[PDB]
Amino acid sequence: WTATSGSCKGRCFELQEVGPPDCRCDNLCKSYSSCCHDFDELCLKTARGWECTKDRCGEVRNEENACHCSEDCLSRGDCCTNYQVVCKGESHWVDDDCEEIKVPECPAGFVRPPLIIFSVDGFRASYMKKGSKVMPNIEKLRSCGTHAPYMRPVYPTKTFPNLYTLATGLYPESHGIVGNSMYDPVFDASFHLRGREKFNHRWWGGQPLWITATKQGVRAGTFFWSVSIPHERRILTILQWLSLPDNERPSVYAFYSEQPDFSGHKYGPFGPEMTNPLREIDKTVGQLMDGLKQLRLHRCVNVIFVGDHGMEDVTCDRTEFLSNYLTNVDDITLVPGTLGRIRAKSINNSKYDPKTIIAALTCKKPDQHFKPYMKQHLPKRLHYANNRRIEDIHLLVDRRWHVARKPLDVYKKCFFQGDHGFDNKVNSMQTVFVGYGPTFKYRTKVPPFENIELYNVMCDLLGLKPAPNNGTHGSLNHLLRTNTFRPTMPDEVSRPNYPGIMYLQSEFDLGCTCDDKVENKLEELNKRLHTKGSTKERHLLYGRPAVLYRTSYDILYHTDFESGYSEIFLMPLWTSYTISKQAEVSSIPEHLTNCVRPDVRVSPGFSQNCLAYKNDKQMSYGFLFPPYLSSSPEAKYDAFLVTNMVPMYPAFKRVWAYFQRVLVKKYASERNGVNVISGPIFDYNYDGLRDTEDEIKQYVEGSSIPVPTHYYSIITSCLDFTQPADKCDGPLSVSSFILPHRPDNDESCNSSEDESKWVEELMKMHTARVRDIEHLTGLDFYRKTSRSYSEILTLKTYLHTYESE
Ligand SMILES: *[C@@H]1O[C@H](CO)[C@@H](O[C@@H]2O[C@H](CO)[C@@H](O[C@@H]3O[C@H](CO[C@H]4O[C@H](CO)[C@@H](O)[C@H](O[C@H]5O[C@H](CO)[C@@H](O)[C@H](O)[C@@H]5O[C@H]5O[C@H](CO)[C@@H](O)[C@H](O)[C@@H]5O)[C@@H]4O)[C@@H](O)[C@H](O[C@H]4O[C@H](CO)[C@@H](O)[C@H](O)[C@@H]4O[C@H]4O[C@H](CO)[C@@H](O)[C@H](O)[C@@H]4O)[C@@H]3O)[C@H](O)[C@H]2NC(C)=O)[C@H](O)[C@H]1NC(C)=O
Ligand SMILES: O=C(N[C@@H]1COC2(C1)CN(C(=O)OCc1cc(Cl)cc(Cl)c1)C2)c1ccc2nn[nH]c2c1
Ligand SMILES: [Ca+2]
Ligand SMILES: [Ca+2]
Ligand code: NA
Ligand code: NA
Ligand SMILES: [Zn+2]
Repeated sequence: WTATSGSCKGRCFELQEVGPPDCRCDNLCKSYSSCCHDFDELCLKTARGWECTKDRCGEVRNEENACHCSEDCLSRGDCCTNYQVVCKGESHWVDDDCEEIKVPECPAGFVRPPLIIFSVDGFRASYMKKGSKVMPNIEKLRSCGTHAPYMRPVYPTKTFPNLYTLATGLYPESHGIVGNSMYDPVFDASFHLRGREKFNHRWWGGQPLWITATKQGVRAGTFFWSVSIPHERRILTILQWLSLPDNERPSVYAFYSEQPDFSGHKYGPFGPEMTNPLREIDKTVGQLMDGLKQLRLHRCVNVIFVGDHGMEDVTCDRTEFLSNYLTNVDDITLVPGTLGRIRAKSINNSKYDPKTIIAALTCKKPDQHFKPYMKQHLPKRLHYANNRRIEDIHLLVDRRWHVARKPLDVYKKCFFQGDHGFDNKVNSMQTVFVGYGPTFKYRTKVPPFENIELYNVMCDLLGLKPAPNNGTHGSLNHLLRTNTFRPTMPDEVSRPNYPGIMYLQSEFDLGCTCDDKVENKLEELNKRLHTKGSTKERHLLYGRPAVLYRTSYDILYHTDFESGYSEIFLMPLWTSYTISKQAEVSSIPEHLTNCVRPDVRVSPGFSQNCLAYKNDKQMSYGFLFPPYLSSSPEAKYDAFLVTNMVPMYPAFKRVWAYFQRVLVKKYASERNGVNVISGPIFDYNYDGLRDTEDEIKQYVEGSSIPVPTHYYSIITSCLDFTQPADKCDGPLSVSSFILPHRPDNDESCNSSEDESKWVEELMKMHTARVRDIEHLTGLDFYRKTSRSYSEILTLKTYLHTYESE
């Protein structure tokens, strides 16, 4: 119940929301069906439209008009945005030369440059170039301020997951808005775009920017706008708020446009009908900037122009139907479209079985346009598993396609020609970022970055401490002229042991064998040198990784590689080695095929054993430093140390052996040498964070050797590839991956073919940031370089995407 009989007189677009049942006059009252009886009359005036004309200049003020052109309007803060242009001979902002904003030029009483976020739904990154001729205001923001060629959204590339990630710095699995539609089994409640459940605060986790600001004494404009409030009135409302007295005036504002998404769904991303929505968005930017110029705020405010996601061509005919795969299609509930999520239709059905649904959906049709995953097996870069609102079965849908349960869902719900939601590395899904103002840099292009990083920067622009989030604070310092955040590197928590030779061969009873008992002061001194770290500068290029939790581990040196060996997990946490352009690949010699060698530096009690592998009929082993890339026949023996062994399913060994035997040398040839750090990851609770010992669900049978859920590698070289990776004077270049350690290759439909036809495709799908590996391992990389720490933070957030230009 709302008592709509109160009045909006002097309350139009009030910032503080009044509680039930008193009627509202805020920018969201329409959405709650709660506005006072006279809200339209008083607050949504439209008389005489939105632009001053010559005959209106100096008019007698008529309070009925949508905006004003009377002499008093600047002091009232309610002129039409073109008032000074029409009536006072001023230029449009877009027609002025751009001139660097070296310091804020703000009116007296301004404590800080305000921030205005101008968000555009469905604005695909390539519109910035492809539509530039019809968007002169946006093109001036872009060219004169700071811009990226694109900004990467979060998955799924849907509206509310992205907007709320922009507002919070959090992945959707952490803020809880994991789709535009959701079921929460704990609440037993459903979130939909239509209706009231979506306003309940229990959906919305983390701390959005307007709450962060308010708690720290910085006032905020309200971020959401009811759909019926026209854009011209939104801009005029912002400009009016900006004319409030100092103590009442907000410092952060948001404008939202439902375009170009609205038309992109109807006409496709490049439909000829798309030009007009781009022109109309540009005209709105023009109104805001002209309005700021009138207020003498155009060299005071920071403006961010940012989208939520892009738009792909998708039509009704490119739909896969689960009814062509599943016998039991009526026993499942599907959340459909550009991603699929499956759960049981009834929790009382004991015939429901996820394993049989997955198998029925796996590589069943030659050109199949979606792939099923248990959520924990999704690429870790999507960070899309750790929330009870994310169903266990996920379908990753190919770009340009939909999935649906039955054909009748698609015609009894072609209309649409565009959609979004796909994998956030897909080029069509990328969106836009421009920052313009005194705090942003002038005429500066920055590399693409992820939208999870923006919250921290918005906090920096407002002098706020960000709530805990998934950005890496400092990684976007290069966007900013001032207000940079200068983090310190985390402190190392565990220091390593450096063991020398402490055990005789006969103390070991590991069930291992090696044909190495075939045997010089010219060469004995040299091998002792290698075991003390004489080659370490070659193989450990950026310092040893820091271990940021409490544990017991040893540094182990060798001719060709260095490692951090965990006494708790019985294997390395990391193994580091450099492969030059000139390196040669060799075979594992016949006499050494099954060779494993006790490491006389590490106790039998803290070693793996070969008997456990012999007895575990499902599990084999591989090596982290590859024997194929040994520097000499004699150095090759080090590669067979029991301290370089890790557990690997035979199916996974196909992937790993091809990476090590073929791809590392290919990368060194292409990049002029590479430094590789490889290791295990344990994330059995799929939270994206390093497991403790007591979270491990699987061991090599009969033993205490834990089985990794994934194996990672970080592959670094010189950005200037004219310099070899081990003699690089300047910035670095990195690519990394986190491969799932699975007992089959069912994810790769072509895995019966030679590894040359499918392995690298798998690796690309599981591309990762170094920061993703940091979270998963509790390690901190690149501690000793010649680079600034913020530059290193940017490097650690880099994702190599393998998408075309
Ligand atoms: C991305 O960045 C974010 C933000 O930094 C990272 O997420 C943080 O990660 C922490 C570890 O997973 C987590 O810390 C836990 O906090 C618990 C208290 O949580 C509440 O309070 C906070 C602070 O206000 C609040 O933000 C929380 O909000 C979450 O939960 C509500 C639902 O109630 C959601 O609306 C909201 O969206 C958010 O959900 C997300 O996080 C939760 C986990 O909290 C997930 O379950 C969701 O699926 C979703 O992802 C909460 O309201 C605290 O209770 C925990 O402490 C337990 O564990 C420690 C182990 O050290 C132990 O000392 C304690 O005793 C305790 O154990 C006891 O409980 C266990 C489970 O019940 C039980 O097994 C034991 O036997 C014990 O009884 C823990 O400290 C922190 O909350 C989140 N924050 C957010 C916002 O998500 C995220 O990790 C980053 N991601 C990556 C990949 O880097
Ligand atoms: O636009 C859609 N839905 C409605 C219309 O407007 C909304 C919900 C109100 N809100 C708002 O004013 O946003 C301000 C803001 C800025 C930041 Cl930077 C951060 C935040 Cl959190 C909010 C967005 C929609 C729905 C379904 C779809 N399916 N496909 N495409 C779809 C689009
Ligand atoms: Ca959207
Ligand atoms: Ca974990
Ligand atoms: Na075995
Ligand atoms: Na396969
Ligand atoms: Zn949309």
